[PDB]
Amino acid sequence: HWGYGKHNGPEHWHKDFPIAKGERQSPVDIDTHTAKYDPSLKPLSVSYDQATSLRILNNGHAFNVEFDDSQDKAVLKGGPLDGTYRLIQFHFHWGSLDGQGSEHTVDKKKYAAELHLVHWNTKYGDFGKAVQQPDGLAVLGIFLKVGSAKPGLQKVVDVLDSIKTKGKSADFTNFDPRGLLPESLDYWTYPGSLTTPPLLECVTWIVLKEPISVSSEQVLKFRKLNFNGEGEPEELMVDNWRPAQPLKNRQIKASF
Ligand SMILES: N[C@@H](Cc1ccccc1)C(=O)NCCOCCOCCNC(=O)c1ccc(S(N)(=O)=O)cc1
Ligand SMILES: [Hg+2]
Ligand SMILES: [Zn+2]
Repeated sequence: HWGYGKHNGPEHWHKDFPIAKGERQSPVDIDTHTAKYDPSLKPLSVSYDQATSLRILNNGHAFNVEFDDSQDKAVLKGGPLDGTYRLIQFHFHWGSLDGQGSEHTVDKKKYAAELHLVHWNTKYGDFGKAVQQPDGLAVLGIFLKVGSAKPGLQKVVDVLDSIKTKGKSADFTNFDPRGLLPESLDYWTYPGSLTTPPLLECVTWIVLKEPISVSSEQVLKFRKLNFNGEGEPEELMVDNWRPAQPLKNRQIKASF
C-alpha cells in the first residue's frame, strides 16, 4: 500500500486517493511576505494540563502517541477556531538528513522534523464523523531544528526501542505534552488536509512560527525505527514527509 518508497511514494497517492490533487492540500510552503496579518485572529488556547497519554504505536509510516479523548481532557480553542477541539494523538515526520523532514516549509526552508498534534471538533461527537466535516480537525504544527536537546522529548526517545517495528505498541502513560511546546504561540493558519492518505480536506492548520530545538542524538533515534514489521527486510523509517502542494488561491493568515 501507500508509503514513502519510490513505488508507493507520494507521487503515486493520487492513483488510489484522487483527492491528492484537490483544492486544499497539505502541506504547503509558507511565504511569509505574502501571508496576511489578520488582527481579528485570537490567541490560541492550549489546555494540556489534564492530558492522559495511553500508548505509543509504530503504525508503519510514523509512531503515534495516543491520548484518551473520551472527555474534554486535553483541548485546543481560540486562534481561528470556533468550538473545542480534543487532542487524540501526536506524531512526527522526519528526514534522513538534518536539512529535511518537515512537511510545511517557511520561505522554502525545510526543518529536520515536524510535530503534529491532532485534534477533532467535539461538536461532531467522534473522530470518525469529524473527518467528514470541513472544520472537523485542527492540527497544531511544530517545527523541530537540530541544536540543544529537548528535555521534554526524551521519554519518547527512550521508549522507541520497544516499538522498533510496525504494529508494535507499548504502554505510554503520564506523558505531558506541554513539554513539546515552543515558548511563543505565534502562528500561521490556512485551510488544508491530512498529509497522509486518505488526505481528507477537513483540517484547519495552525503552524507555529517558533521552532523547538532537539539534539542530534534525539533525532538519530527516530531514524532507527522501521517501516516494516518484525521478520521482514529492514527499511529504515526516514523521509516520511510529503512535498509542498499548490496553494491555489487559499490565503495564509498570520497571527502576528
Ligand atoms: N465509513 C467510511 C466510508 C464507507 C462507508 C460505507 C461503506 C464503506 C466505507 C469512511 O468514510 N472512513 C473514513 C475514515 O476517516 C479516517 C481518516 O484516517 C484515519 C487515520 N489518519 C489520521 O488519523 C491522520 C491524522 C493526522 C494526519 S496529519 N499528518 O495531517 O497530521 C494524518 C492522518
Ligand atoms: Hg472533510
Ligand atoms: Zn502529520
